[PDB]
Amino acid sequence: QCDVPPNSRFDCAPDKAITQEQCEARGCCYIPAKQGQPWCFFPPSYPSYKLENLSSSEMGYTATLTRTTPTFFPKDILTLRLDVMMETENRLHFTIKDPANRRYEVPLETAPSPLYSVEFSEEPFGVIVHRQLDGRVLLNTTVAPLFFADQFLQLSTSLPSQYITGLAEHLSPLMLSTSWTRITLWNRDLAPTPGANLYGSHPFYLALEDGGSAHGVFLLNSNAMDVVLQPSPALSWRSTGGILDVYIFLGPEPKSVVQQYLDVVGYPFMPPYWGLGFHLCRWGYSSTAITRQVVENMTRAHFPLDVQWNDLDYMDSRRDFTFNKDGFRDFPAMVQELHQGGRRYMMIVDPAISSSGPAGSYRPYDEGLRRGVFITNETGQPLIGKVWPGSTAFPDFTNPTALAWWEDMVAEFHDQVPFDGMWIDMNEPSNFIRGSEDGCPNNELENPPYVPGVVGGTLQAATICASSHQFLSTHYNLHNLYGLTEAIASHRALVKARGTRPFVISRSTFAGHGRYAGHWTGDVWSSWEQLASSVPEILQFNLLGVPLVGADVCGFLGNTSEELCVRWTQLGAFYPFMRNHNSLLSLPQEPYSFSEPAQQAMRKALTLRYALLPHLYTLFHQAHVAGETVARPLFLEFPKDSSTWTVDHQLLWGEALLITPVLQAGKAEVTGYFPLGTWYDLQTVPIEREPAIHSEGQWVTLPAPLDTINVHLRAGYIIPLQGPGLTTTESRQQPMALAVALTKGGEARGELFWDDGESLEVLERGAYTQVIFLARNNTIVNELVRVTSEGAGLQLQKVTVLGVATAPQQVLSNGVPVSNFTYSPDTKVLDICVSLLMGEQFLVSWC
Ligand SMILES: *[C@@H]1O[C@H](CO)[C@@H](O[C@@H]2O[C@H](CO)[C@@H](O[C@@H]3O[C@H](CO)[C@@H](O)[C@H](O)[C@@H]3O)[C@H](O)[C@H]2NC(C)=O)[C@H](O)[C@H]1NC(C)=O
Ligand SMILES: *[C@@H]1O[C@H](CO[C@@H]2O[C@@H](C)[C@@H](O)[C@@H](O)[C@@H]2O)[C@@H](O[C@@H]2O[C@H](CO)[C@@H](O)[C@H](O)[C@H]2NC(C)=O)[C@H](O)[C@H]1NC(C)=O
Ligand SMILES: *[C@@H]1O[C@H](CO)[C@@H](O[C@@H]2O[C@H](CO)[C@@H](O)[C@H](O)[C@H]2NC(C)=O)[C@H](O)[C@H]1NC(C)=O
Ligand SMILES: *[C@@H]1O[C@H](CO[C@@H]2O[C@@H](C)[C@@H](O)[C@@H](O)[C@@H]2O)[C@@H](O)[C@H](O)[C@H]1NC(C)=O
Ligand SMILES: *[C@H]1[C@H](O)[C@@H](O)[C@H](O)[C@@H](CO)[C@@H]1NS(=O)(=O)O
Ligand SMILES: *[C@@H]1O[C@H](CO)[C@@H](O)[C@H](O)[C@H]1NC(C)=O
Ligand SMILES: [Cl-]
Ligand SMILES: [Cl-]
Ligand SMILES: [Cl-]
Ligand SMILES: [Cl-]
Ligand SMILES: [Cl-]
Ligand SMILES: [Cl-]
Ligand SMILES: [Cl-]
Ligand SMILES: [Cl-]
Ligand SMILES: [Cl-]
Repeated sequence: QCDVPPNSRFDCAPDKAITQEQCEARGCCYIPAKQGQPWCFFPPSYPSYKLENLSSSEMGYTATLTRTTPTFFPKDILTLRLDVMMETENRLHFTIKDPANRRYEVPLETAPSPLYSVEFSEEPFGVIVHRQLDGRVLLNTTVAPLFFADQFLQLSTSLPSQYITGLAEHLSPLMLSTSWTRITLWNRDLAPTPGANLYGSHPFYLALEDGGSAHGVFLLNSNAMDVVLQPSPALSWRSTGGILDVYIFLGPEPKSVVQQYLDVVGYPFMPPYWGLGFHLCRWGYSSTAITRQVVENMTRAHFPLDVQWNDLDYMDSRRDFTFNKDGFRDFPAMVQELHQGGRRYMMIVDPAISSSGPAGSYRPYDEGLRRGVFITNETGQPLIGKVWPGSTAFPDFTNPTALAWWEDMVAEFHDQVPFDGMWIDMNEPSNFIRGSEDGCPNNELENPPYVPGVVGGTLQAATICASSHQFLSTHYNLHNLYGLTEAIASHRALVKARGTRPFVISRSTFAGHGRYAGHWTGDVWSSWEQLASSVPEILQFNLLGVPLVGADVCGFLGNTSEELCVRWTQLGAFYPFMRNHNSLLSLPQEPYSFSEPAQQAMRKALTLRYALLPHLYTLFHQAHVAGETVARPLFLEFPKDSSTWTVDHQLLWGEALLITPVLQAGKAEVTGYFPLGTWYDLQTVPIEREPAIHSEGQWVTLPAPLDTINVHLRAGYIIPLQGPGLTTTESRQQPMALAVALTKGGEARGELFWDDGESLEVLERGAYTQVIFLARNNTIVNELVRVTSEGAGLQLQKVTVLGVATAPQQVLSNGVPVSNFTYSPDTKVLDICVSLLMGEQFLVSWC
């Protein structure tokens, strides 16, 4: 009974240090590891639940689960109900609940055969899910006992391979280590560092299968949890409350798994076009005069800038919905002037509301108190913590009245200063003291029987009391949703205040965040290590349906170097959300603050991003309508090439653009993986060294001097480009161009989505233009999917064709010789001047 292979041992003492005698007294096996692997582990006979009265419904199945021997945790729920729902051909859903008591549940909005088959083990109870096509076991919960106690849930499964991604937010490779890794989900204000619970929690994984198929698993549970990965390979979910609410997504393609997951949690929100421009912020722009000089200095040096930001500097004594009458006396005028120049404005908003001001002197607190918007303690008074303004209360964003109060505070402040979005920081929620000014009571929520591996060893560390009261439940159950609930409140407040698409960037997140807001990776150091770590983290958030993500360009903490800032701006120009942000005590890192050569390299990176904005916007449209990723790992695009599975220091934009950054000091080259096919050097496309890599699926060393980032265009793709501007207000008025990357057979395809860039309900109202581009047999045509006033007058003035083997003797536009074209025999590039409209059918041809 104790003969269990080391890698297959499941921990029977996850709760405490245990002796051999105590371990054997639990009915467990004690075998020291020979050098982590648990010494105390479950025999195959350890008591679990027994399946009884399995029954069939039109939805799927129902059963009773009965435990007859208690576990070592208090308050086992001895009788459970199993519900299995065969929802779609690619989505299986099952729940395990207490049929005698409603338990906390996360609030969530709602040949012919399924891709899965399901069977059950009777005793010990397990759910077994096969992929029907090849018989592969994806889920098998029989591998370890089911635990279901009031404050401890444990469900385990075999994994189909050593390759698993997800379970944000942690500083990790994209593929998680299965070598006895404990991953803790408990939203926490901590500067990103490995092995720590960070700002967000996403209880979703995507698991690769030999051959390139994949499945995903979502545990819809917002409690503090540990996820334990072991090398058998296997996974254990360990949650401190709620229920087991499990979704399995059958793929089979990794991109399909992500789309199926986003079908449940929500497709990403469509950002405004201006949100894809460059953002510039620091902590320390201490006046409107200084903030105006940033825009002036960027403009003078020809650096594009769409959005100027301020941190805490604008506030009166670090209070929300105020501005100081010293440095920021003319704040409204500053923001109005930004709008006059075609730029937008963003500023920080914290959740905590100053509670110490004289009564009647600070409306956000006074009105919050009147309407009962705050998280309360045992006696029903507001829980008071300590943040930037001093003593503060914390809004309860599960309370419908708090949502109305937040809408009013945002709308009233927007009447004073017309800001264009909200930067919501510290929404873990972050507390500078432990729990509250009055400490926390001694109860089972504050001191639970199982404490997951959180930094500081307590649920109260850097946050508010776990037993504090919210409208829907205790903070214990709702903590991991706090940031998400603020993002939802802020999204609605901005819609009501401005009547156009909201732009919310949030530190703390939960599963489904991307439906409402974007994210930045928080207080990263200005280091080569953190530049390199940003690529896996940006890819991970794209898999989790938060495509609007980035890191602080040049890093937040510490002082950047000029070389690091060049490399970080080059890579950061490919973050879907691109902001340079800087800490209070740091040396300046605005693009105009560097040497002339560094400025040139940073200007080129920004110029290329701005040229690509129509393409990036189209990629966001595909995320919003079809649950696609914007920035994606090579394995999402080439899953059948197992060499891609561990690549996380390269990224794709969509299907076609491969970015291979330098991520180390002193390098003038980079080695990157090129999947099978032809990859054209984007340097061969004119914008205002081998021309093509012919890959069999291999590593290629590329020249990468300080002024260069490697970007390659996949053969068979067409990308729309637009002319330059210092803002998207300017760039959106410029003529467009196509980059047409031909296959060997002369084929290529691409698309453009265009709307007014900011209106609500565009797709519902049909207020957009959608065009497909097709290259075939020495011709390029457009196919008009939808043409409306928004996009009709888009000018196409240049067509660049890559992979043209022989110089043409004639180039025609709608049957007439073009005014001008150039062919380069060295690079095989045909560059064509044209006078066309995206919204009217054209035919360009050469021979
Ligand atoms: C629930 O939260 C409320 C605040 O909303 C807590 O009120 C605080 O209660 C403490 C006493 O337990 C007060 O401290 C006292 O202040 C007076 C004078 O200011 C001083 O003479 C006493 O020796 C003592 O320090 C504190 O003022 C009060 N805070 C506020 C904002 O009024 C209450 O304790 C919380 N309940 C629990 C069980 O945590
Ligand atoms: C498993 O189910 C049996 C039978 O329950 C009955 O049939 C079901 C379809 C449903 O309609 C129930 O309401 C019925 O009671 C349970 O055994 C019965 O237990 C009751 C109450 O203890 C007893 O009065 C009956 O005589 C039993 N019937 C038989 C045929 O044995 C049984 O308890 C269920 N098991 C578990 C673990 O819940
Ligand atoms: C699901 O996992 C369970 C438990 O690991 C597997 O069942 C064991 O299989 C071993 C090896 O064949 C047997 O000797 C044991 O008797 C089984 N244990 C139990 C509790 O039945 C099971 O094979 C897995 N199922 C599938 C389809 O892979
Ligand atoms: C960041 O740099 C701060 C200022 O450093 C001083 O000024 C610049 C221009 C350099 O010449 C430097 O050598 C000077 O010492 C420091 O006060 C601060 O400690 C630095 N932070 C870190 C984390 O190194
Ligand atoms: C929040 C955020 O992480 C950071 O970018 C911001 O500049 C500061 C100041 O507002 C905040 N840091 S924190 O207060 O320490 O959480
Ligand atoms: C703007 O540049 C001027 C002139 O170089 C410089 O003195 C000033 O400090 C800069 N201001 C900011 C905010 O960068
Ligand atoms: Cl034993
Ligand atoms: Cl014990
Ligand atoms: Cl791995
Ligand atoms: Cl008012
Ligand atoms: Cl309620
Ligand atoms: Cl509850
Ligand atoms: Cl390899
Ligand atoms: Cl290698
Ligand atoms: Cl025309």
